[PDB]
Amino acid sequence: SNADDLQMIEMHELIQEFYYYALTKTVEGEQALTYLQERGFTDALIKERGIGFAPDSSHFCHDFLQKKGYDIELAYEAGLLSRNEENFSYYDRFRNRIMFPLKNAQGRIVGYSGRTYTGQEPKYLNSPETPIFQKRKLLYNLDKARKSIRKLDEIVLLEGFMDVIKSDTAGLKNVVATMGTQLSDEHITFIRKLTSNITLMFDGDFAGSEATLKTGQHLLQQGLNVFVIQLPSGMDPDEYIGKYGNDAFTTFVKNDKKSFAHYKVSILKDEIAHNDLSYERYLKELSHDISLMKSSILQQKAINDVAPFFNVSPEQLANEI
Ligand SMILES: Nc1nc2c(ncn2[C@@H]2O[C@H](COP(=O)(O)OP(=O)(O)O)[C@@H](OP(=O)(O)OP(=O)(O)O)[C@H]2O)c(=O)[nH]1
Ligand SMILES: [Mn+2]
Ligand SMILES: [Mn+2]
Repeated sequence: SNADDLQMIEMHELIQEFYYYALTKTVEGEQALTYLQERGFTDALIKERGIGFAPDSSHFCHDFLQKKGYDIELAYEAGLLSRNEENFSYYDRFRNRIMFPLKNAQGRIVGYSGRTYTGQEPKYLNSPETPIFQKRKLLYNLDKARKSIRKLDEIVLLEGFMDVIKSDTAGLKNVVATMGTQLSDEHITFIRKLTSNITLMFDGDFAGSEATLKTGQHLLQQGLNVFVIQLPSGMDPDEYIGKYGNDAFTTFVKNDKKSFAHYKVSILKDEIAHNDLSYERYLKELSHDISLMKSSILQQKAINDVAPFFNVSPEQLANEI
């Protein structure tokens, strides 16, 4: 019910204050605080994002919510507590982790991502699916980024929320990320209402490229104008900012922004040049991709940009389309 949903949000917003105190003030939180600071998190940024620490006792969140009079079973349903399937006992889901609040589109805390700082597995532990936290709907940072997304008429999608935090701080405000999932149809529906322009900046490795191709193809199919920023090899935005600084980052992002078709064919370049079967198949694919582009202006430019990869004239490619 809406009443239960509200209680679950309250639980999240109240424990956040306790997590923040645990991280910033307590003895047990000291190592986690040092880890964040060495990773560039200022006290200001920690406070701004409301980042905290879940102690390792396994009953810190439990005892708090109990003391405040919350129903323990509801706290379990809210994804803050785990349940022993033997004695039906409850205990903290989040233990010895740095706690990053996950806010919904209206800016309410509806979940957490808990990162290890001692190399434990999994590296990041998220809230489970709950009535208020749904990964197919939530986009990290969307409530903060909405204003800039609208004014800049563009949304930038990154691979993870940590890259979002760093990018935002560096001056790139119109950024979001899913919580480790593939971009959903629901996400795309939300995004369309804000802008028709989406730029993908995933990590500069194979997995990143593959996800760029898969996500981009889907967005293109859905009628969005898709662009791609290609990071240096083995780098994510956080690593780029750490190495080159903020000004270098915001300049880089504004530099080589390529329409999806152009990015795609550049990836396939060698296979096309060497494998005639792939040449034919990818010429048909790229023709189809270009045909999906709603922007008459960008469509004509992509034809010009893609044609040389097949050693054909722009006119020949236009005819194939
Ligand atoms: N041990 C461990 N590592 C994890 C886990 N989740 C993600 N990683 C690794 O860390 C990178 C993704 O995490 P980030 O989002 O960069 O997190 P970070 O900044 O806090 O390190 C990856 O490098 P990558 O090799 O480039 O990933 P991929 O692109 O090759 O798949 C990925 O394999 C986990 O649960 N356990
Ligand atoms: Mn990666
Ligand atoms: Mn990283």
